Amino acid sequence: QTTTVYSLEDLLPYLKQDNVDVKLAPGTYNVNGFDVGEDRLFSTTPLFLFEGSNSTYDFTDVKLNINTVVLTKFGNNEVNEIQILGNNNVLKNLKLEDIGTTAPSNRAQSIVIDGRDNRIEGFHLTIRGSYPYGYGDAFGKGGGSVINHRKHSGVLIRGLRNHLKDCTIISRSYGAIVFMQAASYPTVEGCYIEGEMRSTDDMLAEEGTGSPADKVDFMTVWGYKLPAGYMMSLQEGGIRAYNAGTTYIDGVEIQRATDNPTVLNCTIKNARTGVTLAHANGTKYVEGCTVLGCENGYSIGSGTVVNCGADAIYGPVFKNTYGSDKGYNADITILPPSDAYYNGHDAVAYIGGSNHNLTFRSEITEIPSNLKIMVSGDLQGLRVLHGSNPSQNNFAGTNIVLRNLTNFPVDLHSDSSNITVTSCDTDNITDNGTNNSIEAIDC
Repeated sequence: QTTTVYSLEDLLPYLKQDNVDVKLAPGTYNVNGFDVGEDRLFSTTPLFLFEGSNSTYDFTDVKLNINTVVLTKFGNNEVNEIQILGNNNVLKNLKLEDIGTTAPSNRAQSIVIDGRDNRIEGFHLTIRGSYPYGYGDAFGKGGGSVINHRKHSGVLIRGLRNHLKDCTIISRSYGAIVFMQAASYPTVEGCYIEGEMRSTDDMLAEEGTGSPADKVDFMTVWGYKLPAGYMMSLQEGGIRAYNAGTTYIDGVEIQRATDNPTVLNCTIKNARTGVTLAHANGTKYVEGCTVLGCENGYSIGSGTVVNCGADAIYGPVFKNTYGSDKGYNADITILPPSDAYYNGHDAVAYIGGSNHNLTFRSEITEIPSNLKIMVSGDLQGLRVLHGSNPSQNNFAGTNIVLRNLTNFPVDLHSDSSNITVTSCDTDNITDNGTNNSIEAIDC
């Protein structure tokens, strides 16, 4: 019942067909610059466009090496390795690696999941090739950049009820690793997602070298010179939902925000954020995740974070995104450090908005002297200094339950009100707010 093919060339015709079961034979397949052209293997991007429905593709023991030169072979167009347009497809076990570090002519996405009821499982993806690489978003992630970018992102989940399951996604590229645009009921489950980090001090040491950042005197898009003392990811978000986007389902082009995302049992390491879903609508649910060495742990805006952990070595484990946040229910374990602390944000959590129920647990006994749980106040966050991103800082918190089962101190700013705090110790709580309740608990 399964058709086995032995070349990429033989594989491609099956992509336009419905109801097929195909296996690409174990082996290594290389895609080079010479494979792109009019009479070549790939005359268009996306390279692999899955247009059929109700099909299964088995990539067990297949290694697909794509030279990043391919990212420049299509003119000034976005290049995608895989795009799924059809429905009810299952793609499994592929090991895909970007070879070299050549940047795109415009931008690239490794995998794009449109349509409905699709699943990608057991993939091992390595993402490379982007510009600039080494600054994170300090010099621009969208329009009006200080340094123009050529981004290369990992898995873009769109469509309806699309499912990423048990994949490993390693990025050494400036771009989001797993992200959602116009996705309805996307699920990310059991994935390992990993970027890498660089200190702003190391970036600032490019002074006098003639680097791209040296040429702009390290002036960031946030309106100030890049500050020392922070650890940045070279990637964008680990798992991030966007509030805009376009998707294609059953012949229909759809422009909408992401809605109803679910993230289960994922591990995210060294990205700009662990799980950020505040811009998604509907029900947000995050369970069983581990976030290590990210610039921010969990920010879902509203919904449930349960049985999740994050360490605090490079940024807070928890951040309310806006003063409009409402109904954020979270139980987060502050994990032992995965490396030495280098947290310039001076906070393990920043809490605001209203009607939250927050529990923090930890076994940590050595508390860095700069780290505290903040309810309201002036977060010293890399991107929210000096009035930058003003809606994401300096906002009030009201009617919040805060169960602090940790040794971390708590600072309730004067803009806090009706905060019900329970804590292992009350001696390290500073309360400058209005009508707050503070009670001790035994352990």
